[PDB]
Amino acid sequence: TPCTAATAAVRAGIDRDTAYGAVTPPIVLSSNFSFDGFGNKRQYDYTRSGNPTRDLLGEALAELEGGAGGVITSTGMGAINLVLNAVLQPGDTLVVPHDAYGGSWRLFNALAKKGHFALITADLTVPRSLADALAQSPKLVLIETPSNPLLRITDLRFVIEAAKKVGALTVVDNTFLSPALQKPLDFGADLVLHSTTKYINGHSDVVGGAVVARDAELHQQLVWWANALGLTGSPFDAFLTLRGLRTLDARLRVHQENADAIAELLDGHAMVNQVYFPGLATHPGHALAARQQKGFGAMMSFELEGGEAAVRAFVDGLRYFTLAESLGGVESLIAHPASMTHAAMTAEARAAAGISDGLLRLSIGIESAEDLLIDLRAGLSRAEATL
Amino acid sequence: TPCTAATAAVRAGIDRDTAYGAVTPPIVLSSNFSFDGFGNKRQYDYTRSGNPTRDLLGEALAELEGGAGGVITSTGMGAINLVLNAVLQPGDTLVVPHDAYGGSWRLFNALAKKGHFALITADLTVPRSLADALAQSPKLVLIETPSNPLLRITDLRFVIEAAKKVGALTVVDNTFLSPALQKPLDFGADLVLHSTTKYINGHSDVVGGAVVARDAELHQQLVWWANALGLTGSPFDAFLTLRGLRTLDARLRVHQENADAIAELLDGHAMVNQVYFPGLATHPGHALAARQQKGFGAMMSFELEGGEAAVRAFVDGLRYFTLAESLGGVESLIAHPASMTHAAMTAEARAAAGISDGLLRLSIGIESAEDLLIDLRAGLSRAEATL
Amino acid sequence: TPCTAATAAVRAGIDRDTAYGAVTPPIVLSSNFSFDGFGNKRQYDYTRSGNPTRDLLGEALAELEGGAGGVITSTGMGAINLVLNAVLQPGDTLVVPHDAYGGSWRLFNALAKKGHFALITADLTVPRSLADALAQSPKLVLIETPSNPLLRITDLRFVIEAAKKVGALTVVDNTFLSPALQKPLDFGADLVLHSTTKYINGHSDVVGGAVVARDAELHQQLVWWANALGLTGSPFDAFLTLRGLRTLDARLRVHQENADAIAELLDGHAMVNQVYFPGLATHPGHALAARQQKGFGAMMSFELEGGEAAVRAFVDGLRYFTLAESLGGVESLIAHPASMTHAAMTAEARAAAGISDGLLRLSIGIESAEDLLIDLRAGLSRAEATL
Amino acid sequence: TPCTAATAAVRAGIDRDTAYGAVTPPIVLSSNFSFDGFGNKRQYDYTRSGNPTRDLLGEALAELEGGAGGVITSTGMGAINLVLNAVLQPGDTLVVPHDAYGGSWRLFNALAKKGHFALITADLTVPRSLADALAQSPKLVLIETPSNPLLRITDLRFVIEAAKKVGALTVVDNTFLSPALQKPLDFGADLVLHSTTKYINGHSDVVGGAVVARDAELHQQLVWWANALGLTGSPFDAFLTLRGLRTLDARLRVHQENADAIAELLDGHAMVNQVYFPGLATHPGHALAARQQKGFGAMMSFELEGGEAAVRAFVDGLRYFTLAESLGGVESLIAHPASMTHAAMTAEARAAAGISDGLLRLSIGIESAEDLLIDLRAGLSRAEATL
Ligand SMILES: Cc1ncc(CP(=O)(O)O)c(/C=N/[C@@H](CCSCC[C@H](N)C(=O)O)C(=O)O)c1O
Ligand SMILES: Cc1ncc(CP(=O)(O)O)c(/C=N/[C@@H](CCSCC[C@H](N)C(=O)O)C(=O)O)c1O
Ligand SMILES: Cc1ncc(CP(=O)(O)O)c(/C=N/[C@@H](CCSCC[C@H](N)C(=O)O)C(=O)O)c1O
Ligand SMILES: Cc1ncc(CP(=O)(O)O)c(/C=N/[C@@H](CCSCC[C@H](N)C(=O)O)C(=O)O)c1O
Repeated sequence: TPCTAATAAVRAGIDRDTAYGAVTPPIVLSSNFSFDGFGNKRQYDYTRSGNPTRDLLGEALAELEGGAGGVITSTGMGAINLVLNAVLQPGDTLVVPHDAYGGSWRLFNALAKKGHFALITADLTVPRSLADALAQSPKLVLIETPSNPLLRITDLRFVIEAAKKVGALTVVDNTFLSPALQKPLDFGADLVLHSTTKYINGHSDVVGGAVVARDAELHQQLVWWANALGLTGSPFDAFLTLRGLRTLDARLRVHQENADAIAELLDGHAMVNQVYFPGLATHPGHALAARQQKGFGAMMSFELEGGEAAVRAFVDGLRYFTLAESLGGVESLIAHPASMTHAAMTAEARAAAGISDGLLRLSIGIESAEDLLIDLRAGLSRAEATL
Repeated sequence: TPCTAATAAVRAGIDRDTAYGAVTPPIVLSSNFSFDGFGNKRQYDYTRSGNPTRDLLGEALAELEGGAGGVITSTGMGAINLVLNAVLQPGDTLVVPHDAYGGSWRLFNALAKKGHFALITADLTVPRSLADALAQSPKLVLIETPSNPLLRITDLRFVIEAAKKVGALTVVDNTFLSPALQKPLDFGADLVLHSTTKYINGHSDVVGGAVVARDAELHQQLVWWANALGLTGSPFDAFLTLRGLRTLDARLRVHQENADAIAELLDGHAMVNQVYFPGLATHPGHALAARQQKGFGAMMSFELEGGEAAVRAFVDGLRYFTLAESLGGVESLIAHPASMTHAAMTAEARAAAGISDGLLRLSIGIESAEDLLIDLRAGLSRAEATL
Repeated sequence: TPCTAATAAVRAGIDRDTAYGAVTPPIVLSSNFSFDGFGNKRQYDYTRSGNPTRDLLGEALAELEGGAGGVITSTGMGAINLVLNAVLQPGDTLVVPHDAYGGSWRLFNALAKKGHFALITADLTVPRSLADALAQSPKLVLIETPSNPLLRITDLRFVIEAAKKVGALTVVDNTFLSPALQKPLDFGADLVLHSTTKYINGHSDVVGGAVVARDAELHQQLVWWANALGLTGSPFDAFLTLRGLRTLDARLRVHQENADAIAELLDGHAMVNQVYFPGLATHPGHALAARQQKGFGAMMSFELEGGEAAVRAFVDGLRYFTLAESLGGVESLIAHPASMTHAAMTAEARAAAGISDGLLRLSIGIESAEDLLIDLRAGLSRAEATL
Repeated sequence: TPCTAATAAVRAGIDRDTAYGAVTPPIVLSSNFSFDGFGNKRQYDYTRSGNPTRDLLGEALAELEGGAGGVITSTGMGAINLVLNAVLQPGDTLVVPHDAYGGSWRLFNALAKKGHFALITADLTVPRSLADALAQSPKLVLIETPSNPLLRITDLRFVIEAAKKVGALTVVDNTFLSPALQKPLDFGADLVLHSTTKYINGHSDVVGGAVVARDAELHQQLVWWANALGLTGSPFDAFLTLRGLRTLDARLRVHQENADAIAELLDGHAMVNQVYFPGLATHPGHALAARQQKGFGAMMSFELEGGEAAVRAFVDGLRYFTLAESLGGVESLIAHPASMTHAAMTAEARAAAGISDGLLRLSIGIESAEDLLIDLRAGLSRAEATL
């Protein structure tokens, strides 16, 4: 029988050292590998092309996503970059979501201005906006679900089938939920990618990406382009990332416990105008998220009553929510997308996406529920004292 | 509120970098630190004496245990060696447990044979044996609870009060439960120590130790001795250990779920003569463990029916229990104490400990309970097929 | 005075830690950095965009090359990729050397097939071939000198001036000599780039790249593109790379001592048909290399008498020259460019470059001259025994 | 031929990976190694006992010193502690030098006060003081040559023969010259040890120690005791240390060049009362150093004219000599032994060592000789301006 996803993450590279029988995999930093006499390349030759420590992480994320293999890039942006270079050429069109990560928006828009591809920026949750984008015969559709930072939910089965009907490949950015909470390849997607910086690593001490292809042929094309462009990651970073992955299933139980308790505090608290969290029955996308996700996750964002003064008072004095970029760490974080995560967007693209100036995003960590709730209650008082 | 234990473990070193505001603490590998001009030592001078990355792990273990300070050593045995050198000299007597870790037994017996101290090896679970050791006016009593590998429960209240009445210091090896599950200092111990190699690091990729003193002055004596003897550990190892500590709570919730289910399978199974697990109501010590511990942990051992042939058949074919030394890893492990963890002991001292040639010890990981039970049931069949 | 290049390399990041006064710089792995309250970005925010450990290496290479700043990429190919994306768009033409690194050939040819730019492949050492390339109004000319693997020398001042006259930017791949042996920006080049994998790191345990721009504005454009494409390097790799740089000047004295003694053995030895080494007065490019370089380096290639049988016998039995890819490490290496480093080129592109099926390339390390010479003499005998 | 010292250091662990043929050795962090089925220990079982990455550094130091084996410890002081515990018991006498490292003095005086052994502190450069110590039938003599920080030269032939005639073991602290410049085991010492923190690592980013025994049985005793006491170091530190070792020869060529130039400046400069540097023909011990060493090294100390005010003015404004502890780094360093390296000693034991309150010690780096002399001349002016 096969093991579960949780077993496979915990045991990736365990007892797989033929040299010494090390239980925990050795770090192979070596740039280079000997040939076995003249003309006899071993399995590995050069670390930019292939490295065994990085391949343990690739093979582990491929097992977790149900793919034919994985490529580990220096950054998550690099994983998106790898997919655009492998799949697209001038004259091909790309469809992307309106409310994707601001750095995704930045790369799509910079590479389209150069004419590497034509860009259609669409709302993939509105059937009309989708059908108009697919009727332009795109080579590639990118889905980001749940979306950063408003947690809009796109219907994987629906969009993937509609993309296949017009001959488009699909790629899903699965960063916000990780493989442990969403498996886009199960619904027929061709590619899934991550910022490993987030949950997969879990300790905010690695920036990395991953791409997993369903098909062996498309995996080989990603290996070729990652080598030729020089986008592959450092073995040290793969080592820490693999170490991280071993606690992903354990981390996520505590994250989701904390996130449910915090959603219940923020939803119809008098100082809170709107919570965006797919776990609330009132959230547009809740029933989709409960169907295509194994849990509702631990990212959420919210709008305070009381304009900019309430935001400043809420944020200044948080002891357990560090005001910082990134997400998916064991440590709780808060960000202000307008000035931080989505500062790379124009004011116009933020307004089209529906990211206000008052929006705060929480990355809820694995600290004790009680300490996070006290911290958030004190912020809600500092905000109220602003009226 | 100060924070909970889980919050303190998650947040140790977080947002505590004055140079750049790094969220996650920088690794300070440097052997040396500049003076602030002639005659002005800064806080740090030299890594053997004091290092800030090491001191983040020291401070976090002191906070979790309730102590004045911590000293991080290169190994767990190094921690035991630090306490013996800081506290004892020739003419002092040390009391230790009969069923301690065999590497502990090896060090106690080697240093006693040199004349560094006189040794009394006693059953600290039995009032009689304890009172006969305390009648000899020891300088120091060492407690290991629960004990490796039979999980005997020493009564902390009882043994620490009786030792204080004869003027003895107490030290507890708290390796097997970690600070998250037992706090010997709350019972009045002078010292608690750990192999951080186990649950504190949690990833089987560091060997380390720590000692936490209740009292500031004994903490300064340990700092002095660790520096003089050169027993302090590496900043890189401290970074990995602090990183592992952040998931200690999350890991222990899965370790304990999995161990409660495996105990249920082995207790009363036709192929199991004996199970040693403090969480079983029929383990002597259950009621004690329920009151001095916050959980029953995830270490257990057991004796199969069917002699040597049953042991060999059980062990050959385990897929998810790696036959290896150590414990407290995310990865499940099995050991044969007689030929592995306790081979450092004489056949005689093992018989006095009541560690038999058939004993198997499990360190239960954080893999899916379903996989670990399928693996153990197939082992129990393979052993049954032996009769 | 400023210090010398050697002083600056040895002391890059020495005594620059404001937290503790650490003599050697801390490793800042953190993905993220706190804000200093709401709206107050610190100097660093996110490691893909900027990280202080990577910036020490950036700043050190910029100081060594005489530039406004340095960007550190995951790989050397990545550094080339960063320059092609920052500088070129469809319709711009690029001029590259005919005998550049085969991975450079692969990337140029793959992005030109996609139409990211038009490609002119020229012999930059032949005036006619250059003037015909420059008469086509290119946006960018890339020079690789000395060339891999034939050590062809291109006249930096000549080519850079001819490029400035038609409005072209120049970029020089300075991997083969490092900043310590050639400074292309001194001759007016706009950009210099390296595989830090080679001499700068020096220890074959990092794959990395660097790009240094003369002008502050072009440096800012590289920071922008490196962030948006996600091409930035791991801080751990920057740490090891900086540690490596500290011995570059010391390593290169022994490399060049060993290379001079090996060129003298190989040149007009009866089994050696041709040596390509810029230190020989007979080498096309010697007087140029003596003018525009501070030494002749430690890369060289050679052609044995006796066809494929002589190659196979020379290579099989080398004790001190490991048959592997890469170069610039303290360990001596040998490669066969046709089947290894230049296997990415078509047979047609190799023949146009003048890379035969018989060519061997040596990366001469810092072992004792005597042991390397014995190893090479025994290889020359095994080669002679095949006639 | 076997290879030279330089070749052995460069090539230690090169091409010695059976799993992938990694050129540079993998980092084996694992605490634990699997058994090959029930009852079959592999070569490695547990990192505290034995680790292959650590053993590559042990084996390379043994090869360089001509011994049977090496044991790598967490610190240099840990190496001294290992030897004291493996060899001595109460009733034994140890002879140590009057002018040893102050941390050595602290350990000897602390463990003698406990009664672990009787201590004789003697001037081993003076025949009379030596013979009076040897007339007491010591179990062990420790030599430190050259001595920290006055560079006194002990006669290895003389002291080791005199100690063998009374049945005493000898151990030499070879920290100050490294195996590349002195080999105590060629003179018949039983043991040689190092702070690997200094020249062997060479990059001021590891604290470590090593002990090499001439005889295979004493090496086995050191392995046993290091294991039992838990003094063994971290695999990560061994990896960095072996990495630094590879440039030991190249670094020492520059260190020695720079040190000969600085000795030339300080010897008979009008502001310099005394220089202690074995390479000066007038240093007592010159002729001995010339015969028993392969170079005079790069440690020196000196006494300025002009009392405390001259010291303070010399030290304030040094740009290239960091005021800090340690030595043997690529970075130049300056220490005040009385307030820094030797503050662990009493004013009396310093007076007996003849370490005055005016003494400054230089660790000369591999920066440009021209820069280090500009820095020192400006320091000498600043001190002159004081009269
Ligand atoms: C959904 C999604 N996909 C990709 C990524 C990529 P990676 O590893 O950081 O490269 C992310 C990352 N999101 C992050 C990173 C914010 S950093 C923005 C500031 C920086 N100064 C910049 O210019 O980029 C987030 O939403 O916090 C994501 O949410
Ligand atoms: C209760 C307890 N205290 C201390 C330690 C110390 P450390 O980090 O390994 O130094 C332990 C470790 N127990 C471990 C490690 C045992 S491995 C013994 C084999 C080795 N060949 C040897 O000779 O030592 C265990 O019981 O698995 C412990 O259980
Ligand atoms: C001159 C030059 N510029 C750039 C680089 C780039 P980097 O760090 O490896 O990414 C190099 C590297 N040269 C190297 C690397 C050869 S690895 C070839 C095999 C590999 N299987 C592949 O497909 O690429 C060399 O010439 O040895 C160079 O010589
Ligand atoms: C000759 C010699 N033997 C051993 C050592 C051992 P290790 O790696 O530091 O443990 C040394 C070290 N010399 C170093 C020691 C750094 S001084 C540290 C002062 C510190 N606050 C303390 O109390 O110890 C030196 O002389 O600079 C040596 O010179």
